[PDB]
Amino acid sequence: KVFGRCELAAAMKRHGLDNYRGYSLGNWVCAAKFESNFNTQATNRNTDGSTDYGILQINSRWWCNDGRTPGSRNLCNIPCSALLSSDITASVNCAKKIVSDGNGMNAWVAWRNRCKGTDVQAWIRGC
Ligand SMILES: [Cl-]
Ligand SMILES: [Cl-]
Ligand SMILES: [Cl-]
Ligand SMILES: [Pt+2]
Ligand SMILES: [Pt+2]
Ligand SMILES: [Pt+2]
Ligand SMILES: [Pt+2]
Repeated sequence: KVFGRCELAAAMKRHGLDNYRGYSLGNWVCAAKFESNFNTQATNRNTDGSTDYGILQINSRWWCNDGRTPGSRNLCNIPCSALLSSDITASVNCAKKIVSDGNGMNAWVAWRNRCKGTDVQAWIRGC
């Protein structure tokens, strides 16, 4: 599924991301835009043996288990394929875990580089 920004915003809001750990909804929508272009099926297979999965490009070393990544921690306790679902619940739940495990949103390189310090509210404006 490729979400619209407003539809994603509403779905993220239903799962409690607005203001989750002090990060406004627009931050999360902006992170998704630049990580995956709102595509739930996005994958980026890295040279280090890991792969980034789904709408938030969550990595298989620390966060989800794809079975094939060295050093797997599976801190989200999920198979990475769950992060490729049409519904975003598993991605959102793991994103919240990533923050809960001592990370800011700077854990997402696209967030740091493309959303941090910007007008993130543009991404929910008009929704
Ligand atoms: Cl959730
Ligand atoms: Cl929930
Ligand atoms: Cl693995
Ligand atoms: Pt939902
Ligand atoms: Pt929901
Ligand atoms: Pt939820
Ligand atoms: Pt739900």
